[PDB]
Amino acid sequence: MDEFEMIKRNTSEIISEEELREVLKKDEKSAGIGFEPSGKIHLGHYLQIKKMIDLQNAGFDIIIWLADLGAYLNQKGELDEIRKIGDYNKKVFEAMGLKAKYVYGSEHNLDKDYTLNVYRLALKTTLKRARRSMELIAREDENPKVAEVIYPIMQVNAIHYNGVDVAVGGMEQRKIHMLARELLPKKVVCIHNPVLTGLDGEGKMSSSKGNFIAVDDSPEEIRAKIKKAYCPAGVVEGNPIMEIAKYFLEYPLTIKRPEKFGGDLTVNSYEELESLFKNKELHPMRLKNAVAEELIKILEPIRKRL
Amino acid sequence: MDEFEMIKRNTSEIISEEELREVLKKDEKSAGIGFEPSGKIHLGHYLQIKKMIDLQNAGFDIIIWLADLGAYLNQKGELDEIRKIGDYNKKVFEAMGLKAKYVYGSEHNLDKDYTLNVYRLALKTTLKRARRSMELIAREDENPKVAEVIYPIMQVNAIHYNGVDVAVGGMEQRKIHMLARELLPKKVVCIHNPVLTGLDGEGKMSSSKGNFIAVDDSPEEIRAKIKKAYCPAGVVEGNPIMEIAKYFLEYPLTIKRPEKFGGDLTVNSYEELESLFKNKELHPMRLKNAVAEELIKILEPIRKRL
Ligand SMILES: N[C@@H](CC1=C2C=CCC=CC2=CC1)C(=O)O
Ligand SMILES: N[C@@H](CC1=C2C=CCC=CC2=CC1)C(=O)O
Ligand SMILES: [Ca+2]
Repeated sequence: MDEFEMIKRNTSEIISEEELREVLKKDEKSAGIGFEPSGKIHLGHYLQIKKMIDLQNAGFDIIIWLADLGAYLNQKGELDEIRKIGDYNKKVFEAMGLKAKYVYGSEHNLDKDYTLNVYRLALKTTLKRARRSMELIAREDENPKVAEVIYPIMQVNAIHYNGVDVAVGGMEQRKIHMLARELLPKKVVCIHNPVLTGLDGEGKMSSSKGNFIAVDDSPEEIRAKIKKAYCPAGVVEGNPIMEIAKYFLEYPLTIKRPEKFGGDLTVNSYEELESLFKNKELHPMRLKNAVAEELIKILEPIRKRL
Repeated sequence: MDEFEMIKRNTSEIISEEELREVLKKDEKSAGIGFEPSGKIHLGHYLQIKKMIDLQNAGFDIIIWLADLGAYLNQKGELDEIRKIGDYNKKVFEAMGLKAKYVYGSEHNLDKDYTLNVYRLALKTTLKRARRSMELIAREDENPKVAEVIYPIMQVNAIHYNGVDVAVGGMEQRKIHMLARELLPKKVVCIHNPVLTGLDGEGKMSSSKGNFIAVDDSPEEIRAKIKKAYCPAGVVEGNPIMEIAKYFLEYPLTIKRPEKFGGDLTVNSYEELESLFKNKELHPMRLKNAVAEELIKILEPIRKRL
């Protein structure tokens, strides 16, 4: 199906494709993703919002859950300062061309009936299971707090509370979402997107450890950031520059180079770019320059609307 | 930038890319291709019309030259019958969605001023050169006729007469088009498309040999013809089914396969299809069936309007 192909494109996994095919037959359907409000919104966020846009075009009503209370339980600061960031994040997400219901957790996460359901789920969730679900999400702490195990069941309940057919997130959301499928009466279809590699080649991209491209970065910031990113010749796996070409660039694409080096390169797909680089037919710096300029031409509509 | 990329896509050569860029700067610009009227219009023809549609979307005015007199000089029968076939070809080309100025050669090829220029060019064209330009075009004849060397002079003059900036044709047209660049006062930009391999892998796709997919073939004939086409596992060069996937199918596309043979296959681009087939991750059967069904869904709007 056309819709199914467009949804699956560039996903790490769908749990399950069979169930997703059933959701697509319905007349009304909805999908939700949530984010701990972040000071800088980077390509990691943009990749996921792109996936939410795909669902919108397939007839899904979209909810964005700004998990300000979740960020609080995960030691990201005080609530009023997280709300300020969440307002900015809502600004950015609309600039990406997503029109969705933007909901703040704290405005719904503390009502009488929501809280009781969290405690019902706490009866259903083992500590071991809750601990393991936060392995990739919990901010480091040498004395892990009780708030760390309340966080995942709150995320399970938002899925229940939102009534969505589809839950979207990064692969690090895998085990929390697997919990929601067991504990909630309705099984939710889970779409997980890949984790972007940081520009310095060490771990994922993230607001902390400045190894990211923000969607509102200036053309000068993007070039410099990409100029010095991790990118060994002939190396595709773990290469953040190739990931950006795979997930954000529009094809066909032209690499201009003098005839002394081969002449201009018309690249009709990402796979053709992968072949050129693997065969050392394209020097890393010419790769970086082209990707940076393309990215600038892709993030420009976002910059203007902000 | 994007216009040039769309024009160059799936061409064998452009003579020259530099000149083509100057053409794109003009407010008005025109392109011409001509066809000896053919009883069966097959994918070989469709490939070329697709390229004319690409030029149209880049701001080119399009001229289709139905070469009834050329087909006459090339031993295709009576002039009266050839013209009728050109009428049918004009319908087919319109059914392909090309809105163009359709011209019949004989309605222009016999005017006194046209003929006099034919003879001007005949002074400038050596016999050996005109004969060489027809190596791949002339119907086989062990007693070659004078009509064989008048044919290329008429095609050279049609370019001049049409006043086009761009001349389009198959790679077998390249010696004639290179002749026109030498003889005419203004160098014309030549865009050459590849020669499709016939379904039996034996040669070009020709109605004359019975190894083609007609754009009005029924789904049965398409399936039957493709089911028994040349398509060895792992062989891309010279494989007509891979060429059809390269030049006609829309990517990304999904190949349906049972889970005992891996499950559904998402193919982001032809280059990925190449890698999969080259490495024998996709069996010829699955390739052939997918190509036949996509092709059926591609030629179907053409089939109805006839
Ligand atoms: N785990 C997500 C943050 C989210 C949440 C946090 C707490 C509670 C409820 C719902 C949530 C939805 C998304 C991340 O890693 O940003
Ligand atoms: N040479 C092309 C057919 C064409 C022509 C043939 C004869 C005369 C004049 C103009 C032509 C324009 C295109 C082919 O090989 O089919
Ligand atoms: Ca602005």
